[PDB]
Amino acid sequence: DKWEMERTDITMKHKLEVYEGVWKKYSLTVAVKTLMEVEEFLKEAAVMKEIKHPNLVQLLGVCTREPPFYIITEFMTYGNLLDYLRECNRQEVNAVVLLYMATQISSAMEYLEKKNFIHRDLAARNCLVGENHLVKVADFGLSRLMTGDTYTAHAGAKFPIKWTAPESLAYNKFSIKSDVWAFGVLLWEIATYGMSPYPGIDLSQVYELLEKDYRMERPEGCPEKVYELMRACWQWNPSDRPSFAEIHQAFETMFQESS
Repeated sequence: DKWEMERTDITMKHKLEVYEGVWKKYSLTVAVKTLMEVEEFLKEAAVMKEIKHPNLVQLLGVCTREPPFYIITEFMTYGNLLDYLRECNRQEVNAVVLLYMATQISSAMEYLEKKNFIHRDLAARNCLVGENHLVKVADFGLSRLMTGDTYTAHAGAKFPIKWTAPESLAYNKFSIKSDVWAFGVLLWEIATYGMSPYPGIDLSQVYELLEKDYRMERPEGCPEKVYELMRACWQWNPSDRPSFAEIHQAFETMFQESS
């Protein structure tokens, strides 16, 4: 395999099983993860070989000959978007930046939508931040749509409820429209600067509240056009949610208008 590489070619710098390392022959700073369900992680890593986008965490190499196994990706200097938003200078990370980050995420998601991929865990915590408000979506659990629009997770799989769409909670069914729902919650996260969704709401009551058309309030300072998009993402019927092509077009327009 072109992706297979020499384990001695990576030097470990700092623990962040996931380390900050150096691809010595390229003098490049990388992120290396060291590996029962180990073979599942390598299958998930094999998916990453097929995708290439400026807003998706780049797979660079893999070590699958001897234990422990290495998975090598590009290194994202500022960590995850959740911790970033909470710890930032909001005077620097303003409305325009909030708009730029959503354009970057919807761009990544329009690509996956077109290439028939499913994310299944879209949250600010699974978005990585580079320098100058660069956002790349974490792509370490993608499911390819082999047949049909809908993926069915195995019975008895637990999900992050506050981000999971109603049909996914009720029937374990996942689609790009279920990623459109999770994207809406991520917009709320960006708009609130990493605040927890459905604040104070008992997890075991979220599904029944969504059934009766309960939706999160519009954050303070959140543009009406962006809340409308959040609300359009949270339609009960997956068919009624916009495409990621529709979402990215609206955000690219709003970020261009903002300039």
